[PDB]
Amino acid sequence: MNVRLCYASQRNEKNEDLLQDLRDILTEARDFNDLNGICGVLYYADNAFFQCLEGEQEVVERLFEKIQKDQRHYNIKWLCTYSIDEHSFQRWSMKYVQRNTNIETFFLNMGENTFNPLLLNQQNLKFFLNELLIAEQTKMNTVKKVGMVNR
Ligand SMILES: Cc1cc2nc3c(=O)[nH]c(=O)nc-3n(C[C@H](O)[C@H](O)[C@H](O)COP(=O)(O)O)c2cc1C
Repeated sequence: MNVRLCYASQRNEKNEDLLQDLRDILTEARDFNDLNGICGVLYYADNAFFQCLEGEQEVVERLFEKIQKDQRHYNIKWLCTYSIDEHSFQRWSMKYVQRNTNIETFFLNMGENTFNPLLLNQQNLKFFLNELLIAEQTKMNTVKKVGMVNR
């Protein structure tokens, strides 16, 4: 049973070094996800995250349980889990997308004046996931593998 799981979270503003945290998150995500057959997308803007995970239900659920404990974010808002009809984010172990004009236009047109994904509801994910799929990935210059960031 392949599923898609989506959540939004607040970035832990206590962590001053955002750039190192984002590079560390993507290094860890891409290595673990590639090994465990998970793909998806991570959006960051306005001190908040949106993530979608795709893959085998048990692995996705165990990964989400781990992410919920991560020091780097808090106030996790679980949006949905559902059986996948197509593997939309197959191309990325973990795609990274930041604020772009299409996403800013989406938020403003529905009456939000911030781009914080905690403001999204499940119906918005129709348009928002499509925007994350078509967005140019944001390049972040991450070390080649997770072993390089520890010991
Ligand atoms: C916003 C956010 C997204 C994350 N996404 C992933 C992910 O997709 N895959 C992954 O393995 N870890 C992800 N992590 C990292 C995990 O929370 C955790 O640091 C990593 O799995 C290492 O766990 P360990 O302490 O058991 O080695 C994410 C963390 C944050 C804050």
